Amino acid sequence: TEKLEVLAKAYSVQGDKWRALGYAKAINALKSFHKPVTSYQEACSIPGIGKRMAEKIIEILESGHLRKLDHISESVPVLELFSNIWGAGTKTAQMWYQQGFRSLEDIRSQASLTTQQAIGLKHYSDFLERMPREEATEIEQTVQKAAQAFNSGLLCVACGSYRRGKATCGDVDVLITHPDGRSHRGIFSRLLDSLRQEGFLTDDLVSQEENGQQQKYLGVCRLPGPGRRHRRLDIIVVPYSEFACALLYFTGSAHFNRSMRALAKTKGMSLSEHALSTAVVRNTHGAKVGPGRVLPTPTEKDVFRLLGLPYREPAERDW
DNA sequence: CGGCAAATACTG
DNA sequence: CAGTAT
DNA sequence: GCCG
Ligand SMILES: Cc1cn([C@H]2CC[C@@H](COP(=O)(O)OP(=O)(O)OP(=O)(O)O)O2)c(=O)[nH]c1=O
Ligand SMILES: [Mg+2]
Ligand code: NA
Repeated sequence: TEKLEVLAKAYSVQGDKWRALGYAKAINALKSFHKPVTSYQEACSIPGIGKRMAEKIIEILESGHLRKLDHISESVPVLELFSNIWGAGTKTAQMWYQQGFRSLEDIRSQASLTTQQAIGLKHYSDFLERMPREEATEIEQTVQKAAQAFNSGLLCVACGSYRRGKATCGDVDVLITHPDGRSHRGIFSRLLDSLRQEGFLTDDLVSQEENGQQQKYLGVCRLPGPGRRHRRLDIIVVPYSEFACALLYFTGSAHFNRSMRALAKTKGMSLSEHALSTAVVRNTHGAKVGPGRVLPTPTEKDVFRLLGLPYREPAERDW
């Protein structure tokens, strides 16, 4: 478990996403075994664990150490360091490494940075910190108030880890919509200008403001007063007809979403933040070829029901 | 062999 | 489009 | 990596 995690992270930072999820699944299994793995045959009996993983287990439980962990490239720690810069992923980290960069100082002084990456670097430490749930509330209220200021009808909901009831939040995810099914259009320009006027927003990461069909705003904010840190803010404005699917998507968790969408896929359906669809056509590779039909989903419960699944409260989706 | 814990939104 | 993000 |  504690040993299988080091490998999982290494593969993740190296770009082997599926192997990484493979390890993550095994680790999760071991963390829920009525008893500690005492034998190879026992390890193989657990779903999500096979000979390969079992062997490594039978080694850690015996040899006390896993030879694998002692052979992990020395580049990993650096790749992880670089990958934690907002806007930089595995490809950029590997490129910087190949170019001989080994520290953030190297990046600051020698690396070519995108506009997003420079913001990520400037707030490096802050972006790795999680904020108290209470601060998330304060941030949501700052956005809601600015929104209801020019349209008291607007509906604002804090989603993500906040809605799932977590004690701390990585960022604050605010969903904005309007019950009148029309007053949501082009409200990003007004809201962002307002939030900027009060100095709440400090940096923009993703915001297609030239597009009137802008769907999301990814940025950075900071509440007033001393002792405040820069916090990440994710805002999406959606049409009321998509409210249920958008809320479901934005609430997550990410793992929960992928599992739910995977289920829908096994039923010839498809689920996005826009809608739940049926009669979806896919090829042998599993890729979509036909769009299908959009199903009516007034509430999140409707989505679960149409999928033949028992409704799950947000805190029940913390996967 | 090859899909799996998906499906979609910006950036340049 | 490739890369990164939710 | 797992598994059909
Ligand atoms: C990353 C990701 C996220 N989602 C959904 C479901 C979650 C919300 C918000 O994402 P966030 O990373 O803030 O997650 P959050 O749960 O809020 O956790 P933090 O507290 O912010 O870290 O978006 C998704 O469908 N696919 C993804 O790959
Ligand atoms: Mg969040
Ligand atoms: Na990153």
